[PDB]
Amino acid sequence: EPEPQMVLSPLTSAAIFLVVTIDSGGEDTVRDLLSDVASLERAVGFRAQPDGRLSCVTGIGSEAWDRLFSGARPAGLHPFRELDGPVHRAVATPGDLLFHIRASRLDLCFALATEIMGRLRGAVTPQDEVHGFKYFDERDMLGFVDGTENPTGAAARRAVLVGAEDPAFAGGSYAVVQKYLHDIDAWEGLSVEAQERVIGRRKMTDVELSDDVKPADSHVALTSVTGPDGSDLEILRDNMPFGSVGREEFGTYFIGYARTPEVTETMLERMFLGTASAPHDRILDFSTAVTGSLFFTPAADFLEDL
Ligand code: HEM
Ligand SMILES: [Mg+2]
Repeated sequence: EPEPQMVLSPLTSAAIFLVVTIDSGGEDTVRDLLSDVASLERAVGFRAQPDGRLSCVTGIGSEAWDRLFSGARPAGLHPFRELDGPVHRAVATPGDLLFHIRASRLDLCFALATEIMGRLRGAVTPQDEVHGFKYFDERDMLGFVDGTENPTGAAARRAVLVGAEDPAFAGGSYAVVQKYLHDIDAWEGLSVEAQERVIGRRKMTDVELSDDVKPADSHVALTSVTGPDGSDLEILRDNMPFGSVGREEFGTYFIGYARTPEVTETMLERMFLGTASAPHDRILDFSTAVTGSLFFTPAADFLEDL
């Protein structure tokens, strides 16, 4: 059986997202680190178990894949597709490697990030570093509970893990990241009932709005997608708040895992380009994407065998 990376993590209250590019000539150093990342995760995390819940998911971008590896590629691995809507744009920004580091405490994330970046010094250039923290009641920076409809258990494994459709890459996943900044001043100008019509759920109690009050351009309406065969197309999210009070920077770091980028990209198209019923996702009137990258997160045994 292929052993996946810790894509399906228990709930964690802290994250570091590290996105780097590989410098010309840095390939050999990167390949050595990829074969050691699971060993480093154990070295940093074991002595803080069982409450540390430290994990690192490592992702490789399309262009980086072709620099690092020869032979067969994951079937759906391509650069993030830029979406140029009438009003809103999803930008593509550079990123060769993703380290999605999660734990119950920021210090465990930081210790592992330090070991990884120590091994990659001189081989990579940092593009993005975000220290994420969840609100004590799973709220995001818009004050809504965030994670509620994530798939769990068997449903989550079926939604996120590559299987027989791409058998050489079984146990992998596709991660799409986007750093969003929120216009909190504009958002806080709305009544709670208007905010609820933007999201599609009740703010305090997190109960979904009935189908007869839920707007067509609400977030939950546009990211609810069914396949030709009537099944829900699901992704696994672990959205993390971040920011800087002095710079008035209030953000949501979006990460969505799926067994094919097609599911995440269908949701992004509905959000950014809209549908018959909806010009675009109302969440984007208060949320600006400033990064956008796609990564393949290989099976753990793929990284071990380099
Ligand atoms: C802009 C920052 C984002 C924020 C603050 C945000 C926030 C939320 C919130 C509050 C919910 C409702 C509760 C729940 O998690 O089930 C939700 C649901 C969801 N979001 Fe977003 N989200 C963002 C971006 C995205 C993006 C970019 C995608 C997909 C590409 C996405 C996909 C989903 C999905 C699939 C659901 C569950 C819908 C359902 O089936 O009920 N989100 N999000
Ligand atoms: Mg402002």
